[PDB]
Amino acid sequence: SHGLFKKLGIPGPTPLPFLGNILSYHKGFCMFDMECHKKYGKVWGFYDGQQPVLAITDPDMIKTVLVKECYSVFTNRRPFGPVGFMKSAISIAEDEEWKRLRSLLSPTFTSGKLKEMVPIIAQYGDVLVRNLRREAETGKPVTLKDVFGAYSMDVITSTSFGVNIDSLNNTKKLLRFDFLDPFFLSITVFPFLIPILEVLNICVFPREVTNFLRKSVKRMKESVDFLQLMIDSQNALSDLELVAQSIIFIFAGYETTSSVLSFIMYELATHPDVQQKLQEEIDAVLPNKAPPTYDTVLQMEYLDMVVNETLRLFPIAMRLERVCKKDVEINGMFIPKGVVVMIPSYALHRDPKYWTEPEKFLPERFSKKNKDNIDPYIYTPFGSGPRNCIGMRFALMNMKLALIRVLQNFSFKPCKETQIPLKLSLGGLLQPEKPVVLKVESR
Amino acid sequence: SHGLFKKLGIPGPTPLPFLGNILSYHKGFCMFDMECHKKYGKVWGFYDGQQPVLAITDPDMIKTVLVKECYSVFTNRRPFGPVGFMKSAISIAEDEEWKRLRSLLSPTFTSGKLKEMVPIIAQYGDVLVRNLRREAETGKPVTLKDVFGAYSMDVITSTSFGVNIDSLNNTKKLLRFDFLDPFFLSITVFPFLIPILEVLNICVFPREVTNFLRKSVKRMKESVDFLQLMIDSQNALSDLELVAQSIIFIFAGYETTSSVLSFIMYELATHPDVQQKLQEEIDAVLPNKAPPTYDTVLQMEYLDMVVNETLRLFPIAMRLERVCKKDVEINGMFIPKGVVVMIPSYALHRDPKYWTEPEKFLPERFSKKNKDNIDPYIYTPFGSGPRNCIGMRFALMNMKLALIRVLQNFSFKPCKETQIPLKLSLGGLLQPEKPVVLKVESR
Ligand code: HEM
Ligand code: HEM
Ligand SMILES: CC(C)(C)OC(=O)N[C@@H](CS[C@@H](Cc1ccccc1)C(=O)NCCc1cccnc1)Cc1cccc2ccccc12
Ligand SMILES: CC(C)(C)OC(=O)N[C@@H](CS[C@@H](Cc1ccccc1)C(=O)NCCc1cccnc1)Cc1cccc2ccccc12
Repeated sequence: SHGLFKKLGIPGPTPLPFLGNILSYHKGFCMFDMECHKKYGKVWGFYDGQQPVLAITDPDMIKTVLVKECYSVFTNRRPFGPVGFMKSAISIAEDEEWKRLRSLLSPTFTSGKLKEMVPIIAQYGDVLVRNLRREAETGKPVTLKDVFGAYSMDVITSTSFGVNIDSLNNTKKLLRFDFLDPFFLSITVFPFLIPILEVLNICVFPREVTNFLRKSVKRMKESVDFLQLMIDSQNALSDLELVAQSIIFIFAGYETTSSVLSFIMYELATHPDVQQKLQEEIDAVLPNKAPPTYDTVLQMEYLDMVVNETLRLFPIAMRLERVCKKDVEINGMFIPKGVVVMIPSYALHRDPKYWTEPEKFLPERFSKKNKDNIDPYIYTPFGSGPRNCIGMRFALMNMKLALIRVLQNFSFKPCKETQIPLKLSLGGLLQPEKPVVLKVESR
Repeated sequence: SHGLFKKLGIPGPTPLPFLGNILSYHKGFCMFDMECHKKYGKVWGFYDGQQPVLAITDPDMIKTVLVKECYSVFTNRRPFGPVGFMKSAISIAEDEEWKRLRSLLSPTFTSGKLKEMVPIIAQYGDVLVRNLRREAETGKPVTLKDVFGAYSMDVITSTSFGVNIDSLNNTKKLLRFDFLDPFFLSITVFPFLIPILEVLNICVFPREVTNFLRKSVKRMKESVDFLQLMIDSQNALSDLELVAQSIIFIFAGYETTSSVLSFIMYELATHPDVQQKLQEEIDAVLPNKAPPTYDTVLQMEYLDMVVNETLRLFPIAMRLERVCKKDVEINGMFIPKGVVVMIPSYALHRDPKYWTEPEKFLPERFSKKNKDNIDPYIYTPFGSGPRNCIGMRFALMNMKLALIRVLQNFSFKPCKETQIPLKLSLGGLLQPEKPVVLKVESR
């Protein structure tokens, strides 16, 4: 089974038996994807155990898989287990059950619904300043992820449910999902062990965080919100499926929002001029520290360039994947049934044949003077096509709203302990080795 | 393999294939052991999957297995996995590695060392009264296990290490070891799945409590104690084996001490006369609320009768087991290699052919006028022989010391919510269904 890509004439590193090519993951997913993108070219294949992976970098081929041939062939992501009752979570769900859930939740983030959330997000923007002013009046390096995470948690809890929480350090036991070496190295490389753990109620999500969130949502039936949108569409949605969806939203609303914001601040400190240009624009659109509104956030263009260049340098995706569910021949390339087509997003976001000086932080790539020279199937921080990020527009809102309220009040300088250059987590997920600490100064 | 006991002419319930007799565990271990002890007699056999179990109730046969033929045949308990690095814990350890550890820790609880711990245990006895006086001056039903557990934790931490903690509710993340239905039903009945989970770092003890206790012991190398006894015998003991032993002591020092004390209080409230007779003796040996000392505790005889009758009614053991490691013929009964000889302690502690009115709490069984009519191989709350409870003498001390300090100061009456009669946990471990709540009144 380790000779499929040799058959199709698709290059790739030689796999060791059983292990495939996982030993190349010692420098992490991303360093391996960049190496092969240089070593082999536009299309190559490797193995995660006995699961062949077809990496494609052709924008047409990427558009065909993400957008064109989505509903017919490339509908599902690579399977993820054991998960227990989280099998109904939309992002894991497959085929018709996913389509049923995706439409069931698409009206959550309409521009009408997102506008309604601006007065709610406006409250916790001030709690963020106050919690910052404390660690600013005392010259004490601030761990941004702790205070950003404290902010994103309060926002996602109210925008989708109705519960608040003010720093009583729903308590954000969102402390699981620790990706790394075993026991994930075993499952991806030895896959039929997943049905074993499933029948044992063994779950990659710990029992503590689940039963804690399993009950907490029950207190959320106080007698239009996301949860208010689910019972109105239940009145056939299970009582347990509703919780699985909730857990998806709370996690992504906390981790990803606080992570990208932290990455964003590290970039603004390491480039003081960029932070000046961005602060000068926020005072131009919202003077006297004017309250940021839905229409002002979409107006700020440099803010959007700072968000996207950060997302370019730190794609919290790294890869996009779809399982090819039947034989096809996309763009003159036959692809057998079962292969996992993979888009190496991280490598694509640094390919010198698309970006000038790819490693340097330069918001000016995404200027309207230059954003024409940017292929939207090379740069897809929120994915693309029917199965792209369902929270994209809301997340770009929540991040931009907070970036405004903070930059109106403080500035950010590096510390002695600030890791420069920042080493990415050579592990699995896209994080830093050492956390991000920056000095905060009040204006 | 389900026909061994049919071969040996040893009666027992018919096993279903694969499952054996585990379906009889619906009423818990103990109800099943009492039924068979009546249904079949002095010796019977069943199956926990494909592991046959020989239950023996003959005192001679019990003495032979626990005491006589211990070192040669019945050395090890039934195997317990997956456990990870806890394989070196003395209570799991086997053959020569256990003997090495058992001698290495036997001098921990000498009468010289136990006497040294009385002035230490005397401190937290007063914190127990104060924490009781709060919930006593406010007529609020008290959960005994919470406050007893808060006490036993402070005692075991200092008597073996040197760290204290005063109710800041080592924080006693001793909240794992949840025995019950799956995934334990799978392992005991389907056993070769244990080596699977072992190679995945999967562990019946959660990673949170381990890494929390794995590090906390490192802070315990401040530059004669249990820990002080281990490095002096290390100067070949591993750095990791030392932690595994510690985890054994902290758990048993917290859970079992607080559990038996809770059971003891429920019995004293449901029998007001017994509590009067016990309080009258404590005032006779320690008047003016005299501080309890090593020699006064061993002097109190009714205190000892209240502890043992409670332990008779609630054997935190329920069963004792040893793996028969080679073919033998004990007491005219051949026993093949591999069988798990089992002593059904709970059933034996209520056999009407040894105790008069076995279900009624009656301290007067264990009076020196009657303690001759009590077979020490029927009543073994601390086991027996070389592998009996290594903490027995210290636990009987710690419990009796606390029972004195509390009964000197308060009395205990039932509540409206106090479960009467107390339903045992129909689950696995020996606990109650509903927790024990009792009214506290100051004298
Ligand atoms: C900077 C923030 C975020 C980024 C960069 C991001 C990116 C992504 C990406 C790349 C995907 C996979 C898309 C694909 O396979 O084509 C995805 C999926 C998803 N995201 Fe996000 N996301 C972000 C924030 C959020 C937020 C705030 C939510 C709130 C609910 C959210 C909910 C989801 C869901 C439910 C999916 C599942 C998509 C499906 O299979 O239908 N994301 N996201
Ligand atoms: C009421 C309190 C306790 C009771 C009823 C009790 C009872 C028992 C029993 C029945 C056994 C198995 C004996 C056998 O198989 O023959 C045992 C083993 C053990 N107990 Fe306890 N115990 C108590 C408290 C403690 C305490 C406070 C410690 C403190 C360290 C402790 C440490 C141990 C250890 C290390 C073993 C392992 C024996 C071995 O395999 O060498 N126990 N206990
Ligand atoms: C990537 C790796 C190897 C670390 O593995 C996974 O992250 N794979 C998840 C399933 S694909 C994930 C989308 C995604 C793909 C690639 C990169 C980043 C995200 C997705 O849709 N995530 C749902 C919410 C979310 C998270 C982050 C950003 N946007 C949205 C498995 C997973 C992760 C975390 C929480 C989960 C909760 C319930 C069910 C599955 C969960
Ligand atoms: C009994 C059942 C099915 C619930 O299973 C186990 O309890 N079987 C344990 C291994 S035999 C246990 C002795 C024992 C036998 C029978 C009944 C009660 C106790 C033993 O020696 N326990 C060590 C400390 C202790 C506990 C209680 C009382 N006295 C001492 C497995 C086990 C349990 C708890 C913590 C552990 C920590 C490290 C390694 C193993 C551990």
